[PDB]
Amino acid sequence: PWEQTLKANDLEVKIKSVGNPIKGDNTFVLSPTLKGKALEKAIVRVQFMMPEMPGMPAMKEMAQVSEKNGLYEAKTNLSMNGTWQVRVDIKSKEGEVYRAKTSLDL
Amino acid sequence: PWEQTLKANDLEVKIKSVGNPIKGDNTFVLSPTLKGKALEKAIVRVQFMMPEMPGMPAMKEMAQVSEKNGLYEAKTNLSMNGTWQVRVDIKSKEGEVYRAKTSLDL
Ligand SMILES: [Ag+]
Ligand SMILES: [Ag+]
Ligand SMILES: [Ag+]
Ligand SMILES: [Ag+]
Repeated sequence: PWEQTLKANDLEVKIKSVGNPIKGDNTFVLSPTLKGKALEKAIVRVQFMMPEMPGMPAMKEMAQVSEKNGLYEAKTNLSMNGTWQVRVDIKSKEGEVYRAKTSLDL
Repeated sequence: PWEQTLKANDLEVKIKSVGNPIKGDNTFVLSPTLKGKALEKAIVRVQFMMPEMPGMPAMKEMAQVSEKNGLYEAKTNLSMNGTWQVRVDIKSKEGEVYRAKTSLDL
């Protein structure tokens, strides 16, 4: 499974796919920590997008995110194969705002 | 099968894959035309590239191109799934220079 550890300001975000990422339905699990302490009850948003490029207009998919057993589960539908940019936006319970970026090849 | 029609000044460039494009060996047929007239004896170059990504170093592949009476066969090996930038460069026998860009999501 696809897995990466991202840095978002002072925050560490581990992201892992449930299975191999493919065109269609996808599930990802996110584990955000701040100085080693897991971020609980946070607002987590995950956006997948392919930027505007020669021959292809920009497209964006917003994941449905839910918190389960201390982890954040992001479900989305990726309508086509190709390279997808991943943007993670987190707002902690205290109001702190963090952002991390990466990309994956489908 | 992948199929696209691009516009380069007065020239139209049709590109079509032989079969469904998949990771590995791929063949494309290019048909450049000027007002319906096939462009024969032209110098045709086709480049496939993936830019630098997290977890992936940049790669560029130049196709091997051959001509058959105005149709140009471009053979290449695309080693990974993901978005490939496609750049077509044509120099006609009469001296015109054209460039068209597109992308292929594998
Ligand atoms: Ag797309
Ligand atoms: Ag694209
Ligand atoms: Ag690549
Ligand atoms: Ag890549």
